[PDB]
Amino acid sequence: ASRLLERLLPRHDDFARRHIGPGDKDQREMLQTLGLASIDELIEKTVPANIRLKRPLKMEDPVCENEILATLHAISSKNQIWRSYIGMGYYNCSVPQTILRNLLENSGWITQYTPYQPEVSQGRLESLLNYQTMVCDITGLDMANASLLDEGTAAAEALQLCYRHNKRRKFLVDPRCHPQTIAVVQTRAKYTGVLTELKLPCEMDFSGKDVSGVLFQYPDTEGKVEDFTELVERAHQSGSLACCATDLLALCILRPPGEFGVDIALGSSQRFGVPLGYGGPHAAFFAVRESLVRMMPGRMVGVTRDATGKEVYRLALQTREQHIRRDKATSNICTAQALLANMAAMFAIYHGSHGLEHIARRVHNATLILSEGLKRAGHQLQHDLFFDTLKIQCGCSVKEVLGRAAQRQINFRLFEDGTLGISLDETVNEKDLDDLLWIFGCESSAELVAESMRGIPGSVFKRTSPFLTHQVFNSYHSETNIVRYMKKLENKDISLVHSMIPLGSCTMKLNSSSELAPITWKEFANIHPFVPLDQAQGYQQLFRELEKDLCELTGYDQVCFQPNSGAQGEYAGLATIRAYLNQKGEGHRTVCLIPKSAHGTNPASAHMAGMKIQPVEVDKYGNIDAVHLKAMVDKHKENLAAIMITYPSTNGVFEENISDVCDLIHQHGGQVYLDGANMNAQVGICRPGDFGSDVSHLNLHKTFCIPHGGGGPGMGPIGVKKHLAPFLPNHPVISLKRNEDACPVGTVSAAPWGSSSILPISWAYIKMMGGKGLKQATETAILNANYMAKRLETHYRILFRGARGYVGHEFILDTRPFKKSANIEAVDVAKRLQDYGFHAPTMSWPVAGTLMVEPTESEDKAELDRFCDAMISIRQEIADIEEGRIDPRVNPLKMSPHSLTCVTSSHWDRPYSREVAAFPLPFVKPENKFWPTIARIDDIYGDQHLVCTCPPM
Amino acid sequence: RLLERLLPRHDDFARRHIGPGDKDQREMLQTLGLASIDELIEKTVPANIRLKRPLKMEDPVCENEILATLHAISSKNQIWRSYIGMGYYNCSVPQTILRNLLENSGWITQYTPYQPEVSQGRLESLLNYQTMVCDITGLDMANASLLDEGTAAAEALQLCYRHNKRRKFLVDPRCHPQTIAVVQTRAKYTGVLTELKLPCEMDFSGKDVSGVLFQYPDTEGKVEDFTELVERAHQSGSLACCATDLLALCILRPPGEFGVDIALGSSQRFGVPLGYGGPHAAFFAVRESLVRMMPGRMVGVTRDATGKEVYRLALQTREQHIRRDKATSNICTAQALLANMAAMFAIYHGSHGLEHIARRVHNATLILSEGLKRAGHQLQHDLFFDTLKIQCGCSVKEVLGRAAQRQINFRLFEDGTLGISLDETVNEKDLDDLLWIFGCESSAELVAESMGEECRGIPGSVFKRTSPFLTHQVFNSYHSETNIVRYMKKLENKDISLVHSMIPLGSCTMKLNSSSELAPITWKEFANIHPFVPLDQAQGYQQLFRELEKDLCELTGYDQVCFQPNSGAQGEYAGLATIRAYLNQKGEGHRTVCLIPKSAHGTNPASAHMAGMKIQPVEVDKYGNIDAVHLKAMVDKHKENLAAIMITYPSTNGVFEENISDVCDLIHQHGGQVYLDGANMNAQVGICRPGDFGSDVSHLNLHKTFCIPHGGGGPGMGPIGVKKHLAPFLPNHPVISLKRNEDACPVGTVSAAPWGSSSILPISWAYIKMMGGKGLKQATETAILNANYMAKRLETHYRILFRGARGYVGHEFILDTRPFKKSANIEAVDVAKRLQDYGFHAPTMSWPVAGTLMVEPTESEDKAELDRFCDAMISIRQEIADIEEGRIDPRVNPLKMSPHSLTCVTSSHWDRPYSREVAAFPLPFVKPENKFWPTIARIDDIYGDQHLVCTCPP
Ligand SMILES: Cc1ncc(COP(=O)(O)O)c(CNCC(=O)O)c1O
Ligand SMILES: Cc1ncc(COP(=O)(O)O)c(CNCC(=O)O)c1O
Repeated sequence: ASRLLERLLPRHDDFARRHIGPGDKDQREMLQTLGLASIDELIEKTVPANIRLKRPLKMEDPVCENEILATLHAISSKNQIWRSYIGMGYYNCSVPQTILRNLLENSGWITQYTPYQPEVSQGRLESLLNYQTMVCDITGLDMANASLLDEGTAAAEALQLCYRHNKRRKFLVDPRCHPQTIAVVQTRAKYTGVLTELKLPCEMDFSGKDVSGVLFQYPDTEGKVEDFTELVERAHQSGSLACCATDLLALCILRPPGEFGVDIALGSSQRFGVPLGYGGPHAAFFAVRESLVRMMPGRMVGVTRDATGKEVYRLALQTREQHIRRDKATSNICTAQALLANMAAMFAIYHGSHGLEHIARRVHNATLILSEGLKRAGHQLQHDLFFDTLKIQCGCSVKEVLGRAAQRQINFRLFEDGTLGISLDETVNEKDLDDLLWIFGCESSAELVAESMRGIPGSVFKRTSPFLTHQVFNSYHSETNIVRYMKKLENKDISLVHSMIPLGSCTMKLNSSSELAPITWKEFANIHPFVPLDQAQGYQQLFRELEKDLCELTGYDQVCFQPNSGAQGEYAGLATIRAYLNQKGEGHRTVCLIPKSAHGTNPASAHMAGMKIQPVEVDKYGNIDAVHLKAMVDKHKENLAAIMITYPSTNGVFEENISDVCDLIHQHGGQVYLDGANMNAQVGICRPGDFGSDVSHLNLHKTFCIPHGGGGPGMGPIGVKKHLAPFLPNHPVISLKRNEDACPVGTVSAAPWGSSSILPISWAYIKMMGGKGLKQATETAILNANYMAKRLETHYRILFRGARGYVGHEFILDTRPFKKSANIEAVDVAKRLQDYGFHAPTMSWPVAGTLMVEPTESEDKAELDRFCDAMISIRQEIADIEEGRIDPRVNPLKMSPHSLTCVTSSHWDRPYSREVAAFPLPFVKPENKFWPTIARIDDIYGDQHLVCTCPPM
Repeated sequence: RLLERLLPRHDDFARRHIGPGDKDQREMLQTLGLASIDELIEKTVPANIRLKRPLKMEDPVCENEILATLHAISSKNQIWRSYIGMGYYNCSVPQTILRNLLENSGWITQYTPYQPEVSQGRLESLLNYQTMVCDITGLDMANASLLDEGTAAAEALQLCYRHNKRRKFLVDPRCHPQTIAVVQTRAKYTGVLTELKLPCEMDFSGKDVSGVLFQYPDTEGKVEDFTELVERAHQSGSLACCATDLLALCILRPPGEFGVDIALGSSQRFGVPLGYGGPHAAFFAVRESLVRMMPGRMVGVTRDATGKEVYRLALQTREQHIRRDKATSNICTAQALLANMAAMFAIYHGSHGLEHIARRVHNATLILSEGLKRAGHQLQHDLFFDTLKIQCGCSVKEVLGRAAQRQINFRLFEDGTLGISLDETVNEKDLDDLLWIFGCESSAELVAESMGEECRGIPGSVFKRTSPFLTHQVFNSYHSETNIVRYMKKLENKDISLVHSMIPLGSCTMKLNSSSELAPITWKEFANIHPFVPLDQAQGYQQLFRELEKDLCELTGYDQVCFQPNSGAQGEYAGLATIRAYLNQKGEGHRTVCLIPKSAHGTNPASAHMAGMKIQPVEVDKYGNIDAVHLKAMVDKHKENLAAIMITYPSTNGVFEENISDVCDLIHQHGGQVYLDGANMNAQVGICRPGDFGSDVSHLNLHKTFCIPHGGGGPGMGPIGVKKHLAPFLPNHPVISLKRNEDACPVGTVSAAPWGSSSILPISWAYIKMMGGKGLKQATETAILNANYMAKRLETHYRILFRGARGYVGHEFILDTRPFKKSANIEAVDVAKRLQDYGFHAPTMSWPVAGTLMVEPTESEDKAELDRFCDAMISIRQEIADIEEGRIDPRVNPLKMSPHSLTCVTSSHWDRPYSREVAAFPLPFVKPENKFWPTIARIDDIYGDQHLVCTCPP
């Protein structure tokens, strides 16, 4: 039926053929291994017939890769790049081009995920330790984590930490915090049942000994630098904690929160060399007094020792986190902002304390200069002491000032009260100051104003304490040196530039160059999140197009982009459910059913959304236990708010009767939350919204190619049925309401569409793949997983399978029996894989002592076979131990991983060869050998001796 | 100003570019026993040549503003759809190759693969390039690139002369005009006559024709059978040379199949941007019988010390650095990085993907042709690949008016006809615009329906390609984006580069290639402009040229700069040719003698030979300086016939000559011109200027002194600055005029594009604009400090071979390793390979003095890095002392066994009388977590040349 032109002149390229690893020959061969005639037969045997799409996805014709950037350009060029001096927690900066090119645009940095396998991850672990050290030095607090999502969520994590600490149900918020910070804090509080009160310090009453904590900002949203010593002391005297939202650049010249008693310091690291990104991504910072560390949210790098006593790095105190403690975790956060934390660390390293002081002094002096010019022109400054931010009462019409501002394409903050906020930044030069003085009708140039001329250096607030005294911040100031340091860390880390990283529950698929290109385009990267919307019409088109596509892939009616991780999506989803229930008079329903199979974020998110969790058991086949489910529905039917189902579940299987589960919950007055993170098994085949789900978040960083970034960034947009739409998150600065019916749950992220600048990645993937491609991707994800399962099934037990014996896109290998037979544990297999040139699969989750394997469609048959051959070779190593052919204490498995130092040493007293140690199979060649950089990590020692900043060189 | 007090400059790029800060410099000065930088300079650079007043430059631009500054220029360019053709064709550069290779410092910072054991990645990739060229052209061996199409065609002409010494060369007038101009220029000054003849006009009967050059498809688009022409050539003892197109040859029977001896062209449309002329790797392939006369580098397969199959540069005695004026060419820096881009293109697509692209382009061209015919236009040629020649049925003006409205360029032929060359980028929408331009009142859809699926054009012709290509596994394995990224990273990681450690190559200036400098070269406003557009579409480039010229004139003391020469050697060639044209014009054409000190770089004599000059070597005195007695004697001898001298200053011996003005005066007084090789300007910039002390003309190496990346052996740019008396004779170009006055008397054309590789000039512009006058001076000062610091630290362990008047070197120096041959049976190569174990690429090995090392750190490396290198050399000296004093076996020791591969050091078998730790981690800074492994044992240089294999082995 094709036009003749299409026969003579076919498509230039099909991106699916670049994205999807196995071609026709690979797929036939894998199907032959499975004893199947076709892909359709596989799908038919895997995905329940009754949930499958009736018609193919309705998508636009696929866009050739050689046109995708021009296509996207026609959108991005509709944005306008003004000079934004809005402030409000986002400040333009001069992103060092060397960090941008050698880290952000380097696949050796961005394709790896969370550093669960430390011995092949020491580079990003070191960098994240650098980040923590930097945060602790500058804030003056004892320990910092390895990033939070944004400023607002960090402030909410502070509120919740206070609750966890002293269990008081009142939290005081200074109204001079940024508005979006207040909104996110108020939302978190609302659904956790804590009362917030907006009170100036002088209005705050702690005497009731009923205040969990207080949040204030320094400098505050108006720009003012204030002494909070007395406030903090009053808080402490009544058993309350003190939380300070702050600014790393300001703290380069301001005495920090640590020196005035603050228990928690937090903010955004964005202006340390990361783009505005029209809201993100940015790594937020969070630091606390050592006595609070046990309650820390998120990841934290710690120093430990390896097997030989060498000083090395690992994620510390991991039992705090969602994947261990589930609803009892310190937070729901999983994916964070690792890559951007590392960008900010490299910024601090490149500049040192001396360079950062120089930048900060310059910004402050530019602000002082403008300040004097405006006063001479008859305008009033509301605050005399400030860092980079003025609050101005215009001596003339505000309209006339903004008219001139518009003429020079400059944005200010417009306060409610008719005054203007101006926040200067690293990028502000003489020319900009002259424009600004002209805007305010100051006849005097910047040069002239400077002539007649204090601030922070002349004040009691002058910083007198050192920071970044560690060698790491004093060694890499030449561009040659920073490039070498970045490369050194990169080369310590196994990533998708080396080999398949088959992490179950992570979807480590291709992050394509064409998808990634636009995220550093200025029209995406260099827009302030809070500009007037007529400057971001390109973004608006992007959002509409991606929304429409995601709606079609999922069967939902509306998408909300605000949630900036999967866990945030779950939290937003549940909150929307509760707002829906409240609105319709059913607010008493707070019970959330959660299968024990569901991802750990699910119960943590339900706890964060103030729900009562009822676990639901899973049966022996790996499915939701139908008997228990029916019993828990019956038990809770009066109070039932929701179920959270992961589908297919974390056990790797499709439940045969998921519609029936959805019907049962609906019949008893509850809503269905479906965790969409496993949509890599669904896209183009079935849709959660078709089979009875009400709301689902998606992991754009899993299914839709946003890079794993060493542990972030992510995006967790939620798709909802239209009955939930009126209750979707909005934002106090930029309005997200679609209807007059709107009844927003609140605000879950600091920026209205979260990390907007990385959405182009998923838009590009979707537009290049089209309907046919996206389907093929899912088909091949399922094929690849089942092929691997088939190859391995006689060597390892496949723990769970679907009703006809097939898995989804991932499966579990039950390594548990080897404990009794050979004293071999999952960890031994995981470390030994490193010697075979592979990052382990997901280790000891969701079932202790097992491995969860997810190849993705992006890896080809040869690569799958290398991995299966490694596992089969390892099985034979286990059999050697089982059958007494090798020492059961000293063997490759127990001694893994084998470092370069180990294998090149003059001393060799192992009962196996150096070749068995390091080159166990012929595909592991000296010319492609990736070395674990350290011997086996000591997990216990690190937690018993907690060191979470850079140790002396 | 007080503003600068309150509001200092945001940043100073010099502090990022220059490795040593204040503490490092003071400490190095203390080591030298000197009080200040000025004292060092005063003691080093002769007072009489130094600047009178400081450089007059613009205020330095902060790094955080350089890209906005450059954007104000680049945005003045206009990006049309250019269907001009003429050897440049838009293509779809795979973004993955662009990001993971062109924008990857692990690919682009290294230079020529002189140290094979730490260079197997780019050597493999260049072997891929060669294999690709040989497969597609059907010839036996190909090089690892040339500069451009036109120079490749000229190399072919010269190869023919070298082969049979006949002094007549026949050129088909249907070659591209720029190809013809470069070929005619080469011929003019080599004393070969060229005759422009159609094949039927070509007379070989005299048996006086060296060779013939024709093109397939030709510049008008025609596909022609040249079998008979080639046979006639061969019958009379002549060679046949064919300029061609790698994409066309995906579906056309290739020149190899119709007897051609040499096939050449541009690899540009295999995944490289237009670049407003470059850079692009030219290809050049020959019959096996001609390989000995091959120009440029060529990768060969050999074995390592263990018998493993590995890669090295082969038959190196052909090249300038060995044979000087007797080399097969002057070429040094080529287009390595861009050859590797084109290889990765072919690998990513395979023969099947390339066939797909080629068939699509051809079918688009067939569609367009059928539409134009139906609209009443005449096609001049029925059989073509991608290029039509159209006699408009209506007014050309009316057509071009519509073309302008859709921002589409055609080629405008002299005879009033239009050339249209379609390319990979052409889609339905473009075809529809083109049909509308020609007033067809059809659509591409409609035209397709009228055509049917009758196979027409090349598939339906006797020219259909039937022979396979790219059958090697390398072209059939890496078609997923995941796989190509992994392959590119695998090769990258085999190669030591500036992302690892200092690469102190004498005569290379391995300085910082900064991210900010590099960013713009892949901006579309620089990368995606056809070199031959109307100039009103390239006004940003015009401002770039003006600004860079003005800066270069100020740095050099010259009056005008010409950007056409696309390597240092090409600059030398252009410079000498200009000198000869100047001499010709004033009636002094008899003067052809060029004096060349033996210290001068090997390119100098090769270039003089290429420019038809008689070379008189001049000796060097025991101190390393031009021998005064011999110089005066050679001047006296050649007085009547003296055309030029070529001086490297400071010379390749690493030293400033005390009386260079006197040398210049002597040559001038005897009627000659002074060519000064500016490649060593990193010891001069901001301190002295060649033009201020008697130089008439210099080339610069922008890829040494001015930060263009070394690219694994290219690209470079070799612009020449001249005094105004030489300016009228500067190169022009037949397509885009470079004449300033009616006074112009151009030497000819030396490069295929008027400003050569335009798209990489922004790098040097950016360096200069960020550094300013003060920064550039500091760079030079610190280059000199760093070299002298190293020399001082090493001088009690190694002999420093040459020093200046007061004992100081310039930016580089020579370590005399020769005595260790007698004392320890240790050779320069042993020291070079042993450095690999210490984590360093060797310095320049056995040049310019056999058995020595030449060391150049540059200003970009800091004291800690210099100290690591000196400590390695001191440790190695002690290893030599252990051999000298019989403390270790003289045959089996780390030095003789170097380099130590991963396989070697991890083997179960170890029977060396030294430890694995001494082998691989000889000093504490060489740590397991930073260890760079030589991927192979020591290369066997003899074996490779005795078993010549120059394509991928099975
Ligand atoms: C099934 C599932 N659900 C929820 C999440 C939460 O997404 P965030 O990571 O964006 O908050 C993940 C993340 N998968 C990554 C991992 O488990 O390590 C997941 O696999
Ligand atoms: C002093 C000198 N002169 C001329 C050239 C020739 O420049 P091209 O390579 O651009 O042709 C070089 C190249 N230096 C590199 C080397 O010696 O191998 C050089 O060092």
